Amino acid sequence: GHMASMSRRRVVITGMGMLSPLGLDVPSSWEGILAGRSGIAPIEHMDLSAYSTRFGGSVKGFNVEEYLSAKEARKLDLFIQYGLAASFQAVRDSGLEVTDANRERIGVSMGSGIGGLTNIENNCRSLFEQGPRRISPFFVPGSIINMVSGFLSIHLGLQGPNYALTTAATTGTHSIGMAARNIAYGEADVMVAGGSEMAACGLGLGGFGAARALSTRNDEPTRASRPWDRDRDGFVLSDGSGALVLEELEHARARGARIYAELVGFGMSGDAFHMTAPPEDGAGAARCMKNALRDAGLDPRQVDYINAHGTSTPAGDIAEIAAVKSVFGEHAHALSMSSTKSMTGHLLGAAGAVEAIFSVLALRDQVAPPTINLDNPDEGCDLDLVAHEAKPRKIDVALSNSFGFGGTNGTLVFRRFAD
Amino acid sequence: GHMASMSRRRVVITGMGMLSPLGLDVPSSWEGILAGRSGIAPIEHMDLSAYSTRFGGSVKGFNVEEYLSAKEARKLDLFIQYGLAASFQAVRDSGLEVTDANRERIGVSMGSGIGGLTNIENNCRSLFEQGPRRISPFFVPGSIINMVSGFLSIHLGLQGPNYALTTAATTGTHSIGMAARNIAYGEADVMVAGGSEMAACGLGLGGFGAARALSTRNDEPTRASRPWDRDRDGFVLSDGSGALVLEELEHARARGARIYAELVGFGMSGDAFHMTAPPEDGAGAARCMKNALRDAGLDPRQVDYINAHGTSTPAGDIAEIAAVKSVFGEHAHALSMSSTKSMTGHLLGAAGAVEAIFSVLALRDQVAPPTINLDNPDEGCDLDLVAHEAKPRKIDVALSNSFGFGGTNGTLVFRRFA
Amino acid sequence: GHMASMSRRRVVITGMGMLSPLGLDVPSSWEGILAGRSGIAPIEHMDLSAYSTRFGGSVKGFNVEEYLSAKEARKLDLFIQYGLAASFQAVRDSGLEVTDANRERIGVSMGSGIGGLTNIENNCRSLFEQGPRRISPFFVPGSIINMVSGFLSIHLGLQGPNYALTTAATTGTHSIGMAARNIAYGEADVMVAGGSEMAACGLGLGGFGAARALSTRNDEPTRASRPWDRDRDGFVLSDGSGALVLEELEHARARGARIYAELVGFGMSGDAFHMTAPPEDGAGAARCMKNALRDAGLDPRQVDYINAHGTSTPAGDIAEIAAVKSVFGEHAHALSMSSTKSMTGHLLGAAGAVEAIFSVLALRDQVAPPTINLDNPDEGCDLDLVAHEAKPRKIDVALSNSFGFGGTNGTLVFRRFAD
Amino acid sequence: GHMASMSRRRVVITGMGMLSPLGLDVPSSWEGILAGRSGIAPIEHMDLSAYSTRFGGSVKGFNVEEYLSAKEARKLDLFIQYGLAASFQAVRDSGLEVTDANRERIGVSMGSGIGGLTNIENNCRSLFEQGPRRISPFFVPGSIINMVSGFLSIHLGLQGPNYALTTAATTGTHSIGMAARNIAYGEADVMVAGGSEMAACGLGLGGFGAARALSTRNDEPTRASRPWDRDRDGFVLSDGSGALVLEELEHARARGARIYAELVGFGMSGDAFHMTAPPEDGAGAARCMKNALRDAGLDPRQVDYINAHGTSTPAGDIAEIAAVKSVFGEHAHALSMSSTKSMTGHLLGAAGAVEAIFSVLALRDQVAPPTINLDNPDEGCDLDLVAHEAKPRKIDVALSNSFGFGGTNGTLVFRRFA
Repeated sequence: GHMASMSRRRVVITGMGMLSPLGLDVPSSWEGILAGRSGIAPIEHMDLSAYSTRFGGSVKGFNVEEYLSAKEARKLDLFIQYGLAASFQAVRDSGLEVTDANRERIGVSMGSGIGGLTNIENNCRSLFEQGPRRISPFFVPGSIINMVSGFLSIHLGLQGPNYALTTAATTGTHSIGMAARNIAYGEADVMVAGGSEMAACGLGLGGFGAARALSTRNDEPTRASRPWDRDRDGFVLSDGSGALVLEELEHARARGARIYAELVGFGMSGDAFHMTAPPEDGAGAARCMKNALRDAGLDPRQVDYINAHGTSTPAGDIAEIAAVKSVFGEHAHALSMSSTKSMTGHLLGAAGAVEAIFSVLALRDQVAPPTINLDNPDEGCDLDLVAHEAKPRKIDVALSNSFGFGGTNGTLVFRRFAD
Repeated sequence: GHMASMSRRRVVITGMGMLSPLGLDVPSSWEGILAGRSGIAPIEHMDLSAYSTRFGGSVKGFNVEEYLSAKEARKLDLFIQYGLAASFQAVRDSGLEVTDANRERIGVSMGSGIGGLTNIENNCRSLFEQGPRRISPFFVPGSIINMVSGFLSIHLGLQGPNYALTTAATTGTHSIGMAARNIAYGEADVMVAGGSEMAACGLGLGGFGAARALSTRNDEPTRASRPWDRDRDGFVLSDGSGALVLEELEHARARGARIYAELVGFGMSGDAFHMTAPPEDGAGAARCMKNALRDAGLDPRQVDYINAHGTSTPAGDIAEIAAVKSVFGEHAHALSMSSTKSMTGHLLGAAGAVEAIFSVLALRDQVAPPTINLDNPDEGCDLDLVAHEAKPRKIDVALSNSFGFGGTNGTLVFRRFA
Repeated sequence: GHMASMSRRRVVITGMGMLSPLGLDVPSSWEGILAGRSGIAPIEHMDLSAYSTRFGGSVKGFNVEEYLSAKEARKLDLFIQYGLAASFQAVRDSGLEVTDANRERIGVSMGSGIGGLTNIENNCRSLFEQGPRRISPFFVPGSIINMVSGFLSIHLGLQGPNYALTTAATTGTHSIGMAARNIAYGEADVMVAGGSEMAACGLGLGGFGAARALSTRNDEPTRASRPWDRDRDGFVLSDGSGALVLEELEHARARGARIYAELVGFGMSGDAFHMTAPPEDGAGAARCMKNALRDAGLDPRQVDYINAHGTSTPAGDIAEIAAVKSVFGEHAHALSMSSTKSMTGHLLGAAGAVEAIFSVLALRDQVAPPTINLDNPDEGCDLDLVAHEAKPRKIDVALSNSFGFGGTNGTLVFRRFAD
Repeated sequence: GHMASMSRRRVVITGMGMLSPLGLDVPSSWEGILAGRSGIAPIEHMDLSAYSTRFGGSVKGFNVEEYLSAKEARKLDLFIQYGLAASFQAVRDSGLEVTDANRERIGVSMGSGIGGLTNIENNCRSLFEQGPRRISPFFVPGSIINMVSGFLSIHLGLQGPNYALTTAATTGTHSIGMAARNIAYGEADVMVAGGSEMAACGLGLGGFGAARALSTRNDEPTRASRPWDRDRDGFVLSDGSGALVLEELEHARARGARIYAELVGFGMSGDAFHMTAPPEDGAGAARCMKNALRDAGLDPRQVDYINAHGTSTPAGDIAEIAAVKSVFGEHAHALSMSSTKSMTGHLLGAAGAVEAIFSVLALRDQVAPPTINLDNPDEGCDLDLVAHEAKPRKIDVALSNSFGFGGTNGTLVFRRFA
């Protein structure tokens, strides 16, 4: 397809790392996904008695000192600490040895939807109570979104392309796709790519609550996230990070890397419709998926698994069903599609990264993760949405969808790598 | 070069738009740049007695009603209003007509370094004084960084690739280079690319002041920004936006577009050194410029003009001189390099977009804009830095450099088009 | 020793701040100390063409607006501006959050040797030329010595014990030692203590010049301050400030404070000998150091480093050698003693504060700062005086000595804190 | 109380010395205090037509040759001569014999608020009219505040702790309390402690005048100082000194010393409010008195006499009434409180030492000295302020308050010795 036509340089995944509401690493998170475990709970880290939503997907038991000194960590917003944890895990998982001979060829693209909201909140309190002199000196470099890419490159000595995306739900999906573009173009041999988020502060839960975006099912938080279910009432805000080591194929082979999967395509579109609520036909999402398949040189009939956007929103969920039916026709009923957000909630800038990882693991393990809480599928939601329980099945090709605020769409295509 | 080797699809600039401390459009800004005028003044829009820095580069007399309904505008942070203004100007300037036939082929990549800080500060006040149910419903959609790309795409019906960079000083440079990559790769025929910033709130001036990053020359704000001058004492915080319509060459030719210049190379690197100060030898900046020249298929001797990063910081300015000397050797004495931030201050996420525009206009007008305030060049700062006054000269190739917090580097290469 | 016998409440250092001739903060000053850099230069801030000494240790590039508004600062003598800058730095460095629950427990003891000499000079000029009605209304509250403690308590809301010492060279050493007494006694949990000076006006340089107290080595000001060198010819007048946050140990531990060191003893004596020239045997200084060691429960053999008084005076320097030989016997040859005044000059009321800080940093970094310019040690000056270059070495215990006009002696004892 | 809990070592007063506007020693001053005599008069010792205040509390007929050679004296500012006179009087009164056996155990803590202002003004004149080489060689050593402690230690051979406080009105109170701390802690057995002031020069009367801090009642100087009177218009500047020999009790007992009273508590606080005016509720003063009572192990109902700060200022006087009412509740109407500054004026750095002496003599003689000039008590000034005339009464416990510029507070607690 277009990717292979534009460069002979193929892109594979050789390392993964994650923090999620289900685990402090990939295997612990994935065990929870396959078991249909919810990571959603009442928030403990702050008092939400005055808030309309008092629950979400928190990282439980994170220890930044597994990754950084206490002193290094005090300077850094949680979204940075999370993105470094995922990145360091991914690089360790890859087995790559960074040297003087390769450091220029290794870059970073780690993004965030909202970035350092907690630090911004803490410094505004200092500003209003005591004045600008009590703002932290580390406020800017500890809070701006590109500092995951910055600090990761400083800690590991990575001198390749260095940047950060910020596209809401699509952040992690653009980051990975544009990192694959760098490698195939020849600007890098390796990229650490993905995203991180920690928006569970007063401003984040309050801001999404004021926009009426969030589920308010406080009495049963594990049932709140119910993509395609007729009783859904908005998304669950979740925290964490995902990172993937992307690598040119011959570079991976020459060092005896373990290859999880190949990244064979990347599609994008804009809805040009509305800030939050996509068109009911999912026309934009449909263009994005077709662009991704043409990029990969795949026919729709070759797709086995879709890791949906599936945020548990009235407008969003049904648009995605329509887009899949448009792109896949009869094959819509043969593929499996699931929303892992049923278990993790919506990790916003990290969603696309953690979901790329789940898509790769679906290929490794030949199993479609479930959509939990899909008790009463809404009108039209009659596909195999892997309701309730994991489904073992053949998976050669897995898509990951992200349809983010502003109508910004991205789709990744992963495929088994034979070796 | 590498870009030509990877795709036959050339990328040209067909439209430009801007808000800057020097003007409310490109021509008014550029007239200011060539006259050596300062856009820096004491900040009027808030009170700053408790701050060590009370001046910056403001956008003066912005009228959002030239671009949006007063309705639409009320919901949006100034960085979004600024981004939209530059974007709309660039699309108007391009002469491009969006139709059902091409809308899937036109995308947007508008970034910001810090985004909707004013809105975040105002909503934090509501939260602390009155609780979370008094936060504005418009807070998230009117504040998050990708809403410039989102709102532009909705208003103009653009259905191509849609995303947003956030790379501090490098934002506008990455936004433009990665948009050019999209077009050359084939996933768009047109992109609107650039950045915007309005970080002059208490958190912004306060935050950069707490880091001791800003000039504190309150008595003489127009002399504060003095890149490579021995008495520089940090950067000047500025507001604005820049946007460029990038276009595949056959698509531009087919509609009889006016072509300002060609985008021939884009280079990136990471210092992997320090969170804010570059290495003294500018090794990262040097790698980044070499990568961009190699992308463009240019020998260093083919470069005429460099629009510097040149933020007026002690460590940053001298590293860029070291990097240019490293890359260019004896040719470092033949090219002209200037920092327009001497006049504009540092527009952070918009710096790379307004300076790309300044680079393209240097090619159009065959003139190197000045580095004003360069009274006493520091030790080793002995290049043609176009001190004080614009220099008419031959300019076939113009570079634009951005060396951002975290050591993130980007360079663009523009060339005269035929 | 006596301190531990009189109270179970231990005193630790959790924050430090400084203005000196070597830097506008602690790390910049300390980098200069360890490099053997001189901060002494011809004075620029006034015309000294008619003066016998034209050089000193000035604060270079101070920006009061990093700490106060222009309008607030205009009312305050430079010695006050300097003391507030050091105090605000120390409190920020401590990370302590001042609240309604603790403000009564936080006090201030910031002193000065001479206080508001510049403001007094400017107001005398107004008085003699225009009469008493042109004296500034802020002249008293902007000039009297206790107004560093006053303004610091008003700005930060500190309601604990509030006072000011004035003991010439010993000012900063008494301020810190008596602040530690307050905390151990139970009168405070926290004290901001130290001192500040800006005596470089016509009256200060002229007054010390008339007393023949100052070096007149105008042709080579960086060589003027040469403690224990046979060619010394009096002290160098220097400006600046030092402040330390002293804190009860369990109070520091309970808030997760970073602890630099423990303040384990404080000694005092009077020479009862002479206004300026101590006895040749240093009998007073020797009693003061022994008092400090007995206060700390230390034997002389446990002392590793002494930050000397060492002002570069004929009588003073040799008295301190004698006192160290008397107190330490054979161990006098194993410890290291240095005068940082070789680099900073004599900061008078701030000396004891900046030198306490250097003693604490010698413990943090395990390095003895040099005595620069010690080219030809005088008769008897045969100890390890760390001549020329910093000396990395084991330092568990550091003393700071101040032997001030009137024969007023103080010694602080700092020791590593294990955590 | 806290002091007894922290050390078994009790502190007693065995000697007292004074210069005041009422006399050249303690019993002449005290005779004046008990007769309600004013020490305030037009200043003779300079000319004051250009000043809004031309009167104060001077020391009358001081003969330094009773204490020093005319040689020794010529080198010393009057504040030093005054501090030494009070110190020598206190040591004589104490009966203490300094020997080789005890000299290391006897220290000094004599403070001043402003120090050698007369000398600084005279040397400033030399500097301005004739240049820096006409400044006196005696200027620094005869002017800096710690030279009272320095010269006393040299003259009497005292080798104990040696220091000097400078806390405006609180100077003498801090000097005495912190000297008591030294003794109870064990770092001395004897301290000479107090303060001295001679600020009646052009800079002092001029400086306090420019701040509008002084009474301007030039027609009736003896009526100027009127604490808590509705027609008060600022303080009266006075000169002098006070010193007390503080002594550990077993040390006093062992030499058969005469013990005047015991020092049983010392309290401190900061207002953290304003540079010169206290909060109207006297919250800082209240905290300071409570701390002192808690240090002494006394219930408020055990207090019989308060020697007030009571400087005759609008904000200060009423804050102290509010603080006493807060601390003492219904007992505020049973105790007697007076301001001896009604007679002495404000001795600034010496106020705390002379008033400590007055508190001790109130215990000795069982009499509350008067607040003279208290003709028309202000709104809410309805306590027993001992208006007009001394009041014989039972006094077991006497407080002395000092509430100084910068909001620095100190209270001493004295008790009859049993």
